[PDB]
Amino acid sequence: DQSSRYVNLALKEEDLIAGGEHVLCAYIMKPKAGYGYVATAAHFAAESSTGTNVEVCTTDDFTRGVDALVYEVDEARELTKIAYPVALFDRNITDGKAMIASFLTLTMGNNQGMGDVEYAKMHDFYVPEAYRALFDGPSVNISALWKVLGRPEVDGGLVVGTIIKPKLGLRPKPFAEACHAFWLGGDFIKNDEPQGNQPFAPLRDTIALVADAMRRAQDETGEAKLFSANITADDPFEIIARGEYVLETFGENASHVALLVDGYVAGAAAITTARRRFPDNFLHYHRAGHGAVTSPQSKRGYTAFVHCKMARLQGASGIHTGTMGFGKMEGESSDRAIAYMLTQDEAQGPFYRQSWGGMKACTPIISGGMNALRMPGFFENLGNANVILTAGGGAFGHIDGPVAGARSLRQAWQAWRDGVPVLDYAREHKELARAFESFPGDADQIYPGWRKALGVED
Amino acid sequence: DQSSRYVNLALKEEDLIAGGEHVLCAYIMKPKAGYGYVATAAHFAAESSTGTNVEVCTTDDFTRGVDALVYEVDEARELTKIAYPVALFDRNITDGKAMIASFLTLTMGNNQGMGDVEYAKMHDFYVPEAYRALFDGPSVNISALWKVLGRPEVDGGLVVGTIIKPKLGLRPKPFAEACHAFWLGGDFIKNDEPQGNQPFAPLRDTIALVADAMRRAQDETGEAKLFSANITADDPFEIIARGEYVLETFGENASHVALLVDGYVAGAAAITTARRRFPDNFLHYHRAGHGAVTSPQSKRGYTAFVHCKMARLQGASGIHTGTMGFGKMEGESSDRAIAYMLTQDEAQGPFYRQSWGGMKACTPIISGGMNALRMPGFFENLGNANVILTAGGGAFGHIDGPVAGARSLRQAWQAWRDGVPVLDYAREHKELARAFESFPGDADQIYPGWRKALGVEDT
Ligand SMILES: O=C(COP(=O)(O)O)[C@H](O)[C@H](O)COP(=O)(O)O
Ligand SMILES: O=C(COP(=O)(O)O)[C@H](O)[C@H](O)COP(=O)(O)O
Ligand SMILES: [Mg+2]
Ligand SMILES: [Mg+2]
Repeated sequence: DQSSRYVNLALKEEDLIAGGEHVLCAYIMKPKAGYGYVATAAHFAAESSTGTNVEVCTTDDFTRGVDALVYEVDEARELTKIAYPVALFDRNITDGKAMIASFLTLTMGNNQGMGDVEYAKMHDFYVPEAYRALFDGPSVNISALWKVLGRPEVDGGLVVGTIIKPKLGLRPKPFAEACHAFWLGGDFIKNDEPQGNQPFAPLRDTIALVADAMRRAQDETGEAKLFSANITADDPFEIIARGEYVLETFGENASHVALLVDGYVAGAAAITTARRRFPDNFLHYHRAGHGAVTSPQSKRGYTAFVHCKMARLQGASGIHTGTMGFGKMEGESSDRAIAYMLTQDEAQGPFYRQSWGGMKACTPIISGGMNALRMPGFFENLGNANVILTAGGGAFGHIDGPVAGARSLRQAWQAWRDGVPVLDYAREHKELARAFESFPGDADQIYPGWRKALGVED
Repeated sequence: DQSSRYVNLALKEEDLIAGGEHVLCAYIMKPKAGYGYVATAAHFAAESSTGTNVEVCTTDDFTRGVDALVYEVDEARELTKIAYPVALFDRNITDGKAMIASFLTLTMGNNQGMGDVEYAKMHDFYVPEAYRALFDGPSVNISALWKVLGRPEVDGGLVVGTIIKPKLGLRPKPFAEACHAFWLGGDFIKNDEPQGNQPFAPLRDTIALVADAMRRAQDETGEAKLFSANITADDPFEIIARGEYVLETFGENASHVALLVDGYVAGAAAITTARRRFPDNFLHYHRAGHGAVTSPQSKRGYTAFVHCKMARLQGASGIHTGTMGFGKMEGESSDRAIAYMLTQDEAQGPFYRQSWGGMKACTPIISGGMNALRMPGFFENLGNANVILTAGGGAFGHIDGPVAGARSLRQAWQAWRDGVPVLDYAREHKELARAFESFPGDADQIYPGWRKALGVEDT
């Protein structure tokens, strides 16, 4: 059974890329107990391409041309790469452009539950030039945010943010005054994933009061501020009535708002509403239950790599990354390339080198309780400091709390940009130097015998 | 974080159910090793509700009466059951309605990655009368489809259909041509999931031709044909534009066009577009890729039960429920269980009972095929026959060609309905008689002694 039509292991991998007619894919799939690797590969190509359940030829002439082909396999590492003709893709009748829906439908649809396949995790795709340019892409990225913070649009550095504690629980005013309280030291305020229009903290009235406390905090600080308004809806016209609300209530302050969409749990149409309708605004892609299917444990679906890479194409200005709250204490691996794939114009994915031809970076939105002492070092490995940061541990960790934690963090960046070594810079700006007094065991190994040098104990 | 405050192991479940201010959720959650069960559940209860990472506040002190509780655990069986107050769920600034997206961020959220939990899968949800009442609901079902086939709205029966095969290839006349010819047996066609505008076979023509083909078949048969057209796009305005091209091209027989949206690979806003812009047509929700969560090789997400229950609330006209397709010792994501939650105004799930308060229903959309002879035994374990059968002409494997298959299997349901044992029907209806010849494998064993009484000679 199943074929020898959907396999051609002689096709050169590079000759394919260069030709530019196919989208390639790279999965780790182990067939259920008993089945052939090849037969299982071609089945899966078959269930993602053309079908024709059992038997014969049917009308024929071209079905047998636009056939997805398996061009390479490793049974031992469990490596299937499948090459999908570009004609199979589905473009709008509206404006002729690609749609992630289809890319997903084909490459990880009825594939994820099908026949002789027992787990299949897509680990990387390659898009040709005739298909890459049908894609939307980010409209904006941290440059329009640097641009609002009066920084230089090329290498502007780090935006310091927070998520207001608590998550849910704050009435409008207190909410609005806990927004005040951090704009006074940091530049960005988020809105946790769920906040919108609860009965006990309505959207209309909270967003009026935040807009306000934006103006007072701008005023006392001289410095511009940035807010992310969660406009996640099911109905795509509430999504619009939220965003149009929020942006016209911010008035003149409208450029300072970033639109939050949790595009994992509402779908590529919440996100394609945000973008397409508000292309000017920063489309913050908060994730969520990305772990249903992207966790290392789940052996089916796709990896985080693939979640972020698709995002660039959809058109997300920024997307969460870095996963801390534990996460290191044994050596880890290979989702480092998330970074250069999101921002560089030509990079090496895990199987394929991608080329985005002038298609805008989407920025790493970083998270965790990484405090200003850990940071100097993270900006070195990555190499630049061009990411939005959202904290909890570094802000709330500092002993003088909120405004100071935030101040210690913009202070750990300057030291890095300006080439001056943290320990020294500690000496001058209290906030930074009290960052070391804040997180002790983090102090004594990053910056050994800091004590003597900072002005205290030995 | 904590334990305390986020635990009230003493809150009786039915007290929680009787009042109705809380959404109840059931999960199969196992802590990573060293971690200590109730503590961890509290820490799950906090990452899905109020947060409260210590000295952070609601200053006046205490506004934790919007705090999600742990009301039950069974450490061995890994059962974490949680209570979500209702004020937490996001409503809408324009109409008042709740949203599956909110529902979905408060439960199906950031617990799906949390570092001190190895997995957690939702098994069921209770969704009360004040929250359930804010929520789309199906605005039509199998009964709008039945009313155009020319049948009664109540206890009204089986709609049979196919999937055009091959799934992709065929430039436009061939795909039209393949529709018409199936439209001489069967009722309903749907394009496969990857179909819209492939350059080789484009929506604009490919749909005009389909509509042309529709009227050829409804001349020559006297009876009505249904089409389920795939109008799935990333952009709502595209979703709508495709969608209004189809109902205007099909025009005079625009009420026979079901609307297909791929529901997993495009989320809720894709579903919500059709649901509200085309309230008037079948919203077919075809669940592609669900497998990544639901398929039981996966321990994180929701199950097929949960995926179909909330798709009801949202507004699918009919969803591809599955197939009975089993053997021996049941449970482990039942076709009956689900079916019963999607149709029945007051069903029971694996933990909770729910009272849909006058919704409407989302028709199970069964797929596989138990040809002619096996069918009425499908209809028995169910207890009705009001679904749609989409089959791979496996179900329509017939000496006479798949024209007699769709009629053979249509015949088996008329038979069941009216209720005169399949066999006495086969003398009377040929494709049924011949439906036996095609299937000696069942049509002997599954339908008793037919040789003597029916269809001819041979051994
Ligand atoms: O709840 C938080 C808090 O921690 P923090 O203080 O770092 O904001 C965040 O919303 C996500 O957990 C992290 O986002 P990501 O999806 O990028 O991991
Ligand atoms: O392409 C097919 C194979 O068809 P068949 O099963 O008839 O051979 C099916 O339509 C869907 O993949 C499953 O749909 P469902 O939600 O009903 O499982
Ligand atoms: Mg959060
Ligand atoms: Mg199908």
